[PDB]
Amino acid sequence: PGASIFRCRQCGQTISRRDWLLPGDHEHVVFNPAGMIFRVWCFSLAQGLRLIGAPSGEFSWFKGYDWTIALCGQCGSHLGWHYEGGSQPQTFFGLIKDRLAEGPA
Ligand SMILES: O=C1CC[C@]2(CC(c3ccccc3Cl)=NO2)C(=O)N1
Ligand code: NA
Ligand SMILES: [Zn+2]
Repeated sequence: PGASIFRCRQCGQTISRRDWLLPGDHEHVVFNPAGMIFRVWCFSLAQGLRLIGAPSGEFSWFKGYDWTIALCGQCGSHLGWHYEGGSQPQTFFGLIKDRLAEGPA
């Protein structure tokens, strides 16, 4: 379509694909302890990120998963989190939908 690739909204960095969305919903609405609301889309796969630090289970929105902050590898924009250490699946990405731009391949 014109809606197959997700890029960083701020710089255009290639991040993910609609094909790589992971449900039983791809969309999750969550709050951090600073009360910031995020509309998170779960992806099986993403690229062009920089994962910062080591995983933490603190305040994890997803039972059994530890998170690392995922920046845009290009521009440093906070795009979401990489989740690991869980089961079925072991890992995935939670990306902030409004920080991405959807478009053609
Ligand atoms: O799964 C998640 C990932 C991101 C996180 C954890 C978090 C945080 C962690 C330690 C100290 C202060 C904060 Cl503000 N903020 O957003 C969250 O709430 N849940
Ligand atoms: Na690249
Ligand atoms: Zn960017």
